Amino acid sequence: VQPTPADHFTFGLWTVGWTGADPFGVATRKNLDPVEAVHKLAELGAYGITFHDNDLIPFDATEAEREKILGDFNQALKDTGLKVPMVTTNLFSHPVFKDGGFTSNDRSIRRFALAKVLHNIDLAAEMGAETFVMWGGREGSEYDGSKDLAAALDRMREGVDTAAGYIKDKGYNLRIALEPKPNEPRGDIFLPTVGHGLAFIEQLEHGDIVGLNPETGHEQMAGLNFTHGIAQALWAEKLFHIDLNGQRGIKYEQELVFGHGDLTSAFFTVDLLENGFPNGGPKYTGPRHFDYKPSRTDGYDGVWDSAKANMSMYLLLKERALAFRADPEVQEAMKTSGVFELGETTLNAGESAADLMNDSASFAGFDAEAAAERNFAFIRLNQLAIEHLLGSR
Amino acid sequence: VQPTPADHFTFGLWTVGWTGADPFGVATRKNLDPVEAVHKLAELGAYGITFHDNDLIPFDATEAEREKILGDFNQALKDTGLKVPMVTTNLFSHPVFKDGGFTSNDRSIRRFALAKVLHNIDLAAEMGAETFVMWGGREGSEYDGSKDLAAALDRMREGVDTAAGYIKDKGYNLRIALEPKPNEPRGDIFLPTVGHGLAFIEQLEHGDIVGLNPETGHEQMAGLNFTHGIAQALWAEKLFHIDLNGQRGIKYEQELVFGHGDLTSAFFTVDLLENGFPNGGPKYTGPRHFDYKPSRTDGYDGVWDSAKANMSMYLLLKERALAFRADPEVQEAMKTSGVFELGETTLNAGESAADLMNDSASFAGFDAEAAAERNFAFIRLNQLAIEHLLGSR
Amino acid sequence: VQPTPADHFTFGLWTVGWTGADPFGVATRKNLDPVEAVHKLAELGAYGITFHDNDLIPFDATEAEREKILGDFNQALKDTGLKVPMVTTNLFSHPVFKDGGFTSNDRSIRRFALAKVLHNIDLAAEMGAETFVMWGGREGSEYDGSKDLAAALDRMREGVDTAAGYIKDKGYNLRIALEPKPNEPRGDIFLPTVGHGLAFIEQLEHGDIVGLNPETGHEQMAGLNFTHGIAQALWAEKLFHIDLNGQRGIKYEQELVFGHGDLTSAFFTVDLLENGFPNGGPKYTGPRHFDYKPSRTDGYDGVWDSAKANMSMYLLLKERALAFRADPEVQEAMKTSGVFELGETTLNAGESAADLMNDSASFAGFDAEAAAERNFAFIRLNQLAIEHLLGSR
Amino acid sequence: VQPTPADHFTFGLWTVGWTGADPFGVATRKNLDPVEAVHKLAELGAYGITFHDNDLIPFDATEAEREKILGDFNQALKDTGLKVPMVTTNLFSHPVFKDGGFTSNDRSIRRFALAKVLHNIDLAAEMGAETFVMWGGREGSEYDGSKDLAAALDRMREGVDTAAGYIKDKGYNLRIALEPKPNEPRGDIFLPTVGHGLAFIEQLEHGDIVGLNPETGHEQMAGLNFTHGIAQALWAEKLFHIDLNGQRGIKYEQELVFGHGDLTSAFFTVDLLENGFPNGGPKYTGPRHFDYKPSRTDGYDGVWDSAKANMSMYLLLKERALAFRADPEVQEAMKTSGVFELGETTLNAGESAADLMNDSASFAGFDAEAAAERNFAFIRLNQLAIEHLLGSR
Ligand SMILES: OC[C@@H](O)[C@H](O)[C@@H](O)CO
Ligand SMILES: OC[C@@H](O)[C@H](O)[C@@H](O)CO
Ligand SMILES: OC[C@H](O)C(O)[C@@H](O)CO
Ligand SMILES: OC[C@H](O)C(O)[C@@H](O)CO
Ligand SMILES: [Al+3]
Ligand SMILES: [Al+3]
Ligand SMILES: [Al+3]
Ligand SMILES: [Al+3]
Ligand SMILES: [Al+3]
Ligand SMILES: [Al+3]
Ligand SMILES: [Al+3]
Ligand SMILES: [Al+3]
Repeated sequence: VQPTPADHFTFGLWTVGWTGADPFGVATRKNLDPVEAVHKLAELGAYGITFHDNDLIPFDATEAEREKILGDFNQALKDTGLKVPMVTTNLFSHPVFKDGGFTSNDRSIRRFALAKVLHNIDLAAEMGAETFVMWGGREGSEYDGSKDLAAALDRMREGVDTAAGYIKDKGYNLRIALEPKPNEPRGDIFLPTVGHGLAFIEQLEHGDIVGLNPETGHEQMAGLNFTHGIAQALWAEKLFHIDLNGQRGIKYEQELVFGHGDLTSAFFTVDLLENGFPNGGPKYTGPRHFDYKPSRTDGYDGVWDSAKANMSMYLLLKERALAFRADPEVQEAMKTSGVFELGETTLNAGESAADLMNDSASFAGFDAEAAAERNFAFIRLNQLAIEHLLGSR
Repeated sequence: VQPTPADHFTFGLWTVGWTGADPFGVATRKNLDPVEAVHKLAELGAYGITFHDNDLIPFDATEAEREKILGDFNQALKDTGLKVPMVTTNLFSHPVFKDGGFTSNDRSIRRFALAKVLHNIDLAAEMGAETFVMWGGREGSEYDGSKDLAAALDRMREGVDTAAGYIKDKGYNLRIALEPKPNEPRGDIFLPTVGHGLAFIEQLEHGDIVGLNPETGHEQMAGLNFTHGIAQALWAEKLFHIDLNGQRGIKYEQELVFGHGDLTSAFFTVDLLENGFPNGGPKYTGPRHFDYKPSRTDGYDGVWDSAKANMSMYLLLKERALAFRADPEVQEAMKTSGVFELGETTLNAGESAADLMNDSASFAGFDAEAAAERNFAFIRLNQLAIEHLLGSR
Repeated sequence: VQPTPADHFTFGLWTVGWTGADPFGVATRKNLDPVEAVHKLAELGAYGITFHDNDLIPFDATEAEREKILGDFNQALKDTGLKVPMVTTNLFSHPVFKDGGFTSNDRSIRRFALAKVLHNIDLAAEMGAETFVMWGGREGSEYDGSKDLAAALDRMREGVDTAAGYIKDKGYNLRIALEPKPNEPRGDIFLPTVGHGLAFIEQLEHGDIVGLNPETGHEQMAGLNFTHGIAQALWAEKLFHIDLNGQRGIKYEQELVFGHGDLTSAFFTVDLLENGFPNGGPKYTGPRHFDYKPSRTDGYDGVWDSAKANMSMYLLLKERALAFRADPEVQEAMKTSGVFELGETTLNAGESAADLMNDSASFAGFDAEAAAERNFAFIRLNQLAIEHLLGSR
Repeated sequence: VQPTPADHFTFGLWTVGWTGADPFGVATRKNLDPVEAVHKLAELGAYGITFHDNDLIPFDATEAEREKILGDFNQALKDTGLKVPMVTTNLFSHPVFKDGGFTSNDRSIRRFALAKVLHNIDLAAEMGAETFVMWGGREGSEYDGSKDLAAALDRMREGVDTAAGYIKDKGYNLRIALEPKPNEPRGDIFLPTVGHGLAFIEQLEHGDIVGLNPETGHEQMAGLNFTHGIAQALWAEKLFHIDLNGQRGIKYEQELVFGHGDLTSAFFTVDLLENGFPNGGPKYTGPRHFDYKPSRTDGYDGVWDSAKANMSMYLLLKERALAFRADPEVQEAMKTSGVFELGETTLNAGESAADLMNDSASFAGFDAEAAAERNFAFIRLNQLAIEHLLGSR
């Protein structure tokens, strides 16, 4: 399997650009030149690149520095043909953000964080980005009494709605995508999971242009099922973007290569992305963005290898997912388990609650005993799924 | 601390009625008479009782049996003065529900589960219940390919948005409240957490009368912060009911006495329930319902002791929560940490995104370095919180 | 892949015999005749069968009942040719064991539990079993103050170091193997993991004949790495037996089909079992025992399918594990990562601590900077591993 | 409660010296002068201080720098009167240790790591330390195939035994204490828990002087019960040292103030440390060492406050633990639950397995039914425990 930009694979400048500094150690790799990264990724078959405002332009950059960086970067893009489908703001690294940006207890910091975002929205617009991601890594708490939970959600809404209103006023072809995370760095991050993110969006005045940007590792740190999460986001029509990576359990965020964490889950995630829902429905058209980090034990060759690995893993899983669903045995297995039967409405055409209630066959004279004897055969269906993933059947 | 019905403490018939049967053993206690339970609870200071349709009337009960049970039960209620603030349906114990009720792949089972619910709504109405809870214990899967995730959410919506319409047509003073859980008896249960529940509610046609019924142990099984969860539910004005209990980690549902799991979390949960939000806002008025199980190692005396314990724990935590907030030192500590400052809007009165952007003091000439030096003193605030909980002040 | 008794696959009578009763529901299947089970398993290609004393002979069985059961069972074994490599006692189902067997606070219960075990040792001897497993499911606590932790470990030692002495005195060709578990049905079970089990064994007087019987799902419920666990058990030469199954996260014991939980982990577990250690060392010769439960949603066909699935999964993973190591590219990748280099002793032949200390090249004049530049290429090695698992090479 | 050196509270130079740099951000505080730290801690009531070799002397320090640092430090110690009960080596921060020290696949790195340790042993000896801690943070893997698990345990044993042999040859009054940790930084760290540590110690040639140094947060990251862990370590007589801190769940290591994580667990941990075991047994005499980090949101005042908090928390919990056990009601509650009964040997004086087997009253004619009716009253005992912790009874 050889990737092409058609596949729409994208990488964050910070993924391959990660030098290795972690909680208990220093960087293990030298810095990666943004122009070099753009050229290497292009060479690898990537479709686009993403970045935080500060991945490209340093926090303390002067106008001449900002100008030369952007200049070089834009020339690199024009040469390679790489796209910039998504941009995001860094509201977590600088010490000023120690208590968050949008929900920092300090008001001047909140104003600064929002202004930083508004400016980044202009850059994204110039970059031609289609999605503006927001990952509130610092919005949370270690202690329960450090925040007025209601106020926090208000300040969060204020920032997001202000940003969204700005996009609307400027007429930018942009959409904001929130990225939930349970914990880390924060002990408890606000809007910890996909569901909390979706619900929050319903309280926004400009919710029409705000969606989600779920992450495999993020939902898994909460012990939840990622495929199920994105499925609900797709169902709600809020799956604006997606971050793919690997996580091996409820622990610190590993951000491994996609498919290097929960393999079977990864297989089913791609199945959903590529095949959509069995009884029909919407499909995700956005970019297949990888948000991982090359393990600090490896050198630059390993870095480029991990970039390839992400795309290979996806392409391999994809083949198996398509063959999986194409298998006639899988089709009959699906029928037997009632997969398509679930697609049938419970109530009959034009039937009301009262009608159902007074339908003896459905309740009073219903044989729940015989009904309970149905063999759903869910285990066999799963065995066929796994065999396809292994490349047996 | 001695509880009174004024406190509005309620218990499920199934809590104290649990005989001890678990996954690896049989029941360790005898059959708790529902009339005896009503009398004992009344005696203990409880305000009301709750139950699954089958806790009271057996699945295979004949009309004469149903009539004598309800008759005795109603007389018990009239004597004791106990209220029945909430009722719920049992869509998990009978083998027919092995693949769920509302989202069972089998259509006839879905119809039966819904009819069972519609009938239970009439009973709740007669019982004078105010809330109708729904815990989709069996709605989920062990394998990812067993369900069409979109269809499942459709069938789920159909059921609720079937039930809710019925309530409206009948003119019942009832509100549906969903009881989210990450997993068990299922591997992955649909709408695993508060957030997923809130978001789901936004896709309903009759969402105006559907809310949540969060549980301490349920959110904790996902490793999430319960206080934060209910806070978001309160903020969204969807906190219709609440199940209080104890959970000691991410494992099977222990359903311990409230305060017997995460103590500090429990303290802050009550703080929120009693004190509400620091900068003002809504407060929970519903019943303080305990949904636990007396450990199978204990006999009936232990059962009645655990019932008392729940109320004692709450009343003890309550005193400490009130004293906590009443402490002048805690007030100044809250000021220093910026708890009230968070209650201030980021933007100024009538200020726009553009104004903020072009405010040099807020961005261009902003001193993020000096700003970063603020000592939020979150640790000291937490120490004062804990000292109050310990009765040290 | 078609299994044969040569593979030495064994199943517990209770695995396929599980009727579906779980914490929140009743049994979904009928009574599996032990003779039928023996015949079906034989037919499936199983090498042997295992069982709890009560799986075969009921707790309240009379002599005539015991005699007819054993009689029929032995005839079934003689016909099929199935072996009984392992037997275990049921010290968890009966209400008398609500607070454990060996560590129950009640002394008469401890004596009864031990006597029950001593008798079961005679049966195992007659069955020709080689391993006597012990899963202290009820040995633990929900509350910290319920037990004197030192005394508990003493009573635990007394029981084993009572049983082991008995085996020795009788001259039985048996070895005890402990089945560690973090929790359930208990909140906290004594000797929660492989390590605690191994350490405990070192305090026993008859530790020479006591080992471990690790379980995939058990170690995973603690979030630990199973392959790493058995590796340490193998290293310590205490891997007497093994229970294989699937677990999808830190939650209740799912006991899924082997390979139906953490797929990549399963692959590496088999790799270790079949290939052993790269630089040489001991290998596990015992039976490949499956300790799972056919999901309650499925009927008897599903039951027999799950039995096949376990063996298929193992055989499929096995092929991929052998091919994995046989791959020349994998061999060079292993060399580059230093897999064999780790097999080299740190100190030189006859070198002492003092010599090392005063070796400038190793410390004083050591270039830790250049040394830090080594590309271990651990990511690429993992990619090759996964590609083999997927049947991509 | 006001702490004094009599209490034997110790802090690591790196605890209060932590500037705030974490995975997703930079340091938030200025550097703490080691001499200032020694003076402040003395002032606070601390008994001693601990440090990694590099906390005090930088990796790239020249002889003159090393000499002036140690000189100033020793004068500070002599002035304040602070002791240095424990010293440890830093085998995780420098990039050379990216794949571990003792178990690094690279042999020259293993030799360097061991030499670094041997030299640190001399320093500890000069510092008058009594315990030499070893926390193998980098010894592990992200991928299963990166290491030969047997070889890894061999290299680990080689380093520890070489170090221990050195101590013996030099005649140093030192004892090595291993510090297990599940994961982080490493995805999977070797000897992840107390049990694995204890078991490993039994394979060592110089195990007589090697013990454990458990950490609250470390065992909790594995979801295990800390009190139970140290209890087994005490029982095995391997509790050489202890690291106290707070952890709120299975996630990244928070290293909060002791008592700021799991409160009830903390209470029972101190209960064990202070009260020992109910039926008698050994007690921990070592230092009460705090290994935490002042939250990066706080300034230096917060730092000093957190130092006080640790000692206050312990002293507060201590009072409640003593009063708890002193309470006559608690004594009778303990009797009823059988806490002291567990201290009774199962077998009678001079009784054998055979005697027990043939004791009808203990098996054949044993009434397991009546026996099963005992009310252990474990819930009430826990309620009394919690009430003491809250300061009610
Ligand atoms: O976890 C079990 C659930 O909480 C139920 O008992 C609900 O209270 C109502 O169905
Ligand atoms: O988790 C349940 C345990 O694994 C048992 O079933 C053992 O196999 C033997 O008692
Ligand atoms: O700005 C958010 C980025 O996409 C990531 O670095 C986060 O997901 C970290 O988890
Ligand atoms: O050298 C080990 C120290 O005691 C700590 O910093 C570790 O526990 C980190 O978890
Ligand atoms: Al991301
Ligand atoms: Al991320
Ligand atoms: Al409930
Ligand atoms: Al519940
Ligand atoms: Al088992
Ligand atoms: Al098991
Ligand atoms: Al430490
Ligand atoms: Al630590």
